[PDB]
Amino acid sequence: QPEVNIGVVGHVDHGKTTLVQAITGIWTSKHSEELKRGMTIKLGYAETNIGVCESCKKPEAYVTEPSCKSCGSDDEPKFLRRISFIDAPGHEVLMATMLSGAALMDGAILVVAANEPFPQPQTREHFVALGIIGVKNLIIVQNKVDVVSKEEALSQYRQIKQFTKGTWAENVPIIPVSALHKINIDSLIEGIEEYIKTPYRDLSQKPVMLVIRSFDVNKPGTQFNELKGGVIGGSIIQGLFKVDQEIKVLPGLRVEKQGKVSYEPIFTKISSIRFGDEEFKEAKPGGLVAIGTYLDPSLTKADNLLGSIITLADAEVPVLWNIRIKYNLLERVVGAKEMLKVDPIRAKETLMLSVGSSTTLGIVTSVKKDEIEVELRRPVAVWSNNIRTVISRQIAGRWRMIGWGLVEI
RNA sequence: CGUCCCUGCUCCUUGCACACACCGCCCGUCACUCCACCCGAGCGGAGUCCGGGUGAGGCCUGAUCUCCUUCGGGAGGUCAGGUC
Ligand SMILES: Nc1nc2c(ncn2[C@@H]2O[C@H](COP(=O)(O)OP(=O)(O)NP(=O)(O)O)[C@@H](O)[C@H]2O)c(=O)[nH]1
Ligand SMILES: [Mg+2]
Repeated sequence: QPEVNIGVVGHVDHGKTTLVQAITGIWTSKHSEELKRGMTIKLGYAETNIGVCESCKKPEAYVTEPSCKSCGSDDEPKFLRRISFIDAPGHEVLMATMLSGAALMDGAILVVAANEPFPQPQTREHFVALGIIGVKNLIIVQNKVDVVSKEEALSQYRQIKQFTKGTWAENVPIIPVSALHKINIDSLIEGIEEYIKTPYRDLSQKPVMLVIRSFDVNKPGTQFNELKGGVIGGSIIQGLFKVDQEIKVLPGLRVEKQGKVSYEPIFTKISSIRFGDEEFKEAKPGGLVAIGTYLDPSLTKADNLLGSIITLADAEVPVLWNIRIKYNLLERVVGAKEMLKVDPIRAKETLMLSVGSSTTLGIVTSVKKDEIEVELRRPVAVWSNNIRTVISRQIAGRWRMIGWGLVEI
């Protein structure tokens, strides 16, 4: 399995996906046909091996396969770890899925375009979302250096070295790439091998995991007799799951009784485990996993339990409707082309509460200095007291990050 | 032939929220104004209740130093314990 989850953030079309192509060799598909004409839309996914050419010279020593005869000589590169990416989209309004994604990440790579005016609306928006959430392991990258002057990718490296200054990003190193022709990527591999280090996760902890996809393996027309189970798609964060463990999802499906609303936990067994294209018997944090189940795929078709969280069956997790956020605000709206000042929060207003991987909306009942209580629509399964959350508003038709904080229970 | 349909008109009735007499009256939406008004994210100030803390003076218990005293007592310093 992959050891660690790395984001690829940045502005729209700056080539976040193309840089996941040049490292993994895997494309996100670019799909929905509408993504095949737009660009990446659902969260991409791709894995690879990072060895190291011990018997040669760095950074070109940093391989992708067990093959060192590429650089210096043969001595089959000692394998260091296997990894996995999560490619967020770059378009301004697909803010609500990149946040969602960011509940799973152990580190990131900021893909700035060398041929556009540096602080681009989303490049920043993402960055401060990073600084907010706690993803303190960043590596900036200057992407399209194959279509610019040799003066131009330096003068921008000024602009990056000056923005990256008053912000927390000390020596966050800026490795210029060319995701297109896969030149100077092995030096990006040396960055990610040094700076984005493999954290320790205590396995004895309560099994908890997030979900960001889930799919009907059933092709148009698999017969009933070999109807494989439904498939939940997401990343473990704390613990390790095993093949043939009893499980529950939360908040889980809601019933209908004449206009009423009522969510409830669903139970099932782990039918199968798989990482990449290879099936496993256990699963551990870092990486996005997938869990074959025995529940009706109608329940997990398009991506129905998106935002849900998986835990042990017979575990202790509150399914809140109403919640106490301790919070703070950005002084600006780093997101809009325009930097208009974030107003102070008004009661009886609509806001988009990102908690974990779930992207709920909710209404504000109380407003203190830094303690607000939010009634919701679709519940939230609050697995701990250390639930980072992110707070957006509708400024002008398109949803915008404005404050953050922690969930209190 | 006659009067059905066009049209005008007389007579009788029927209903009207119409009388500038149906080219009448008038209702809601949304658009935007007029006059007075209610809540309210919040800030400043007060009142009260509860639990405790302090608490000056007076009274009682005890003293030391007195001063005075007609030896019955008064005043008083100061200090320990209890009370209003
Ligand atoms: N010349 C040049 N072109 C590039 C480079 N990287 C990507 N491209 C091109 O730019 C286009 C957009 O790439 P893409 O990876 O979708 O950008 P993105 O930011 O990941 N899109 P999304 O917002 O969906 O994640 C592609 O058609 C690709 O061919 C580069 O380094 N040099
Ligand atoms: Mg992309």
